[PDB]
Amino acid sequence: SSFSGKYQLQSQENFEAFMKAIGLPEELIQKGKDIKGVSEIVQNGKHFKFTITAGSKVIQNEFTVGEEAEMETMTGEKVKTVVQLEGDNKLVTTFKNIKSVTELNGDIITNTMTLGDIVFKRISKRILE
Amino acid sequence: SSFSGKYQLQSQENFEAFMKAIGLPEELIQKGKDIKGVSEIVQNGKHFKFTITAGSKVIQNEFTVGEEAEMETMTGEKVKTVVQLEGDNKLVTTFKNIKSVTELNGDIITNTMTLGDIVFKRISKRILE
Ligand SMILES: CCCCCCCCCCCCCCCC(=O)O
Ligand SMILES: CCCCCCCCCCCCCCCC(=O)O
Repeated sequence: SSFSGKYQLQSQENFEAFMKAIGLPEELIQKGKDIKGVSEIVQNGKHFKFTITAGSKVIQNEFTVGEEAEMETMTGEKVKTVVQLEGDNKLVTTFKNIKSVTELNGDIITNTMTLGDIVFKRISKRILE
Repeated sequence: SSFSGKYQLQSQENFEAFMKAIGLPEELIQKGKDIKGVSEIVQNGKHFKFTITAGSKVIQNEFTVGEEAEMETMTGEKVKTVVQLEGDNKLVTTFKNIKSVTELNGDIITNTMTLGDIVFKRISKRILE
């Protein structure tokens, strides 16, 4: 129903392989690969505000689903894309050669980003406030 | 008694002036100044683990009070210093020309970092799980 919450990273797969594939320096990969931080989502209807802890970087993006928005990626590149809401619990987008799916089930968010034959998956759990 | 917990930044004063004085790139100052993230402390006796969201960076430091420690600063430089306990609820350290005081008051943490005539102050609040 609502994505709003603070989510602590529980586990992830292929962080290093994904970050190497998009061109992140090995120095940043090693610094960030073991960080299990907190991301925050605020949802207001179709409007989303994301404060994402991704490795050693914090990225803050804002978008209305269905509208073109400029979003900052891991590389610092700002891409223009459209994020769609599928059902009430799935955010779907594609930028460059990456497909990203953000799925909420109960208190668990599963983020799956596919780049070629690399599937980068993050599992995070809502902090019960 | 215990600093352990997750803390969300509530307010801060003089971020830009402090970050300019320590030489952070202007582009990182502008993107980080409005981020209100979550920092995590894990305390075991005199041993501390910090995962700090500071602007658009995540910094992870460990140390034991009273023992010389190597700590990463906001600029990425590693400094060697000793963190002291003043009372039971204040952590105090000096490095370079900066004095840092971290004070716990119930669910509120206040971090005060003095550099010459600039006082950079962060107030955060415990996330109640
Ligand atoms: C498409 C813009 C974001 C770019 C950053 C990519 C790094 C992974 C992003 C996943 C965050 C999705 C929100 C769920 C919580 C989390 O996994 O932190
Ligand atoms: C002593 C250098 C540590 C890294 C420098 C980053 C500047 C901000 C440090 C403040 C963090 C103190 C912990 C309280 C929680 C918080 O304010 O995020």
